[PDB]
Amino acid sequence: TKLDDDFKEMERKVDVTSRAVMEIMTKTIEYLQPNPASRPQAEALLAEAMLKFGRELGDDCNFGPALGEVGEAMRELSEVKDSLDMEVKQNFIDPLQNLHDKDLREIQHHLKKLEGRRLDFGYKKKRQGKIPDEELRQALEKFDESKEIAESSMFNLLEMDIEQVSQLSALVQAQLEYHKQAVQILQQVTVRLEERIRQ
Amino acid sequence: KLDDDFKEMERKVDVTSRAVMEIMTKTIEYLQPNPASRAKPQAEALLAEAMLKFGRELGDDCNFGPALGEVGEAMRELSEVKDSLDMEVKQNFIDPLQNLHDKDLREIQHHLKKLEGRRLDFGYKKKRDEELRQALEKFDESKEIAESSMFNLLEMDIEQVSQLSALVQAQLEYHKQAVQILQQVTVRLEERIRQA
Repeated sequence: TKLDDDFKEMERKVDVTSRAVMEIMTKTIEYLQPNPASRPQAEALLAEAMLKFGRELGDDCNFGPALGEVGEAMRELSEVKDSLDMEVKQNFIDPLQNLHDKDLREIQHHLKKLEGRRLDFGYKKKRQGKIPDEELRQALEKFDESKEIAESSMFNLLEMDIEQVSQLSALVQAQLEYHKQAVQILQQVTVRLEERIRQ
Repeated sequence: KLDDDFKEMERKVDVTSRAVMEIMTKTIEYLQPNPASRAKPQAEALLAEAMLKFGRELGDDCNFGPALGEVGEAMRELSEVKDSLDMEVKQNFIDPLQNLHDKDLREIQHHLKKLEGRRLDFGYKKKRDEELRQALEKFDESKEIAESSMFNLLEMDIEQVSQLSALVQAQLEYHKQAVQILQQVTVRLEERIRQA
């Protein structure tokens, strides 16, 4: 008793969608935080070093003060990197985890029940004429009820896929905003170093 | 005995030395925060490739599949400008600072060690006079070699500022290129969302 080719195609797209969703989530996290114990920013740890050594050196000449300026720039960068991790967790990671825990999970449960009903009907078909026809009819329409529940769940997830595009757009918007802010921070510290070099 | 100014220069050289090392190490760890990658595939490129793979495997042209290709290629683009940053920072910031450590700062520790040698030479002859003063003249000579070394490093300060400047320039170029990459793919995703 073999499910149609259209049902198997939807089921395959649904399996790809689910695997994409988990691997993309994992890889976005590993991109945000390549350090496995982090999954303070690295830029903060650098900021602090530059700042402490700037202070230890004093305001006498030019290097100590430059370290204060660059140290502060790095601290700012870390503030905006911290906002990136938060906005990506909330708007990209969490929506995909929920997708996995709710919609993709219900589908898998639907496929499990369908697999059971399918085997039931398989069995009753072999008992054909030796069992009541009502008993065969029941296995048949129970199998059909399941097939329809599964197929409408898979179909809806596939037709609502523009929501996954909204999630991708959320990841990108957050990175865009982070990078734009980093440009402003660094443009400003650039001016202060160039001035300092020129005097 | 040493001028309070010689001792102050020595102090500042110590700090500069310790700053140079700590900051190199923290800059590297900021380019590559994963210790296992820090042996020598950036993280953006592994994301890019996952998105590209799943885009093509999905085999569905409604929305998600095409968008994965679009963002996949954006992520690979960011990967490339990140390569450039890592290379630029190593070349214009990390190497200049390792060179300052290996050459100038080493040279000053060598001079300061010779100077102590001279002190011990004199500090032993003090237990027993044209000689007890030929040694104090040798110390004095070593003092001025040491202090002209320290002086030159500290006075030429603006080179270190110039090195910080190269770290910033590399970061700024990187972030500017990341902005434009991300702007182009923002347009592709909005047109897609606009149809739906």
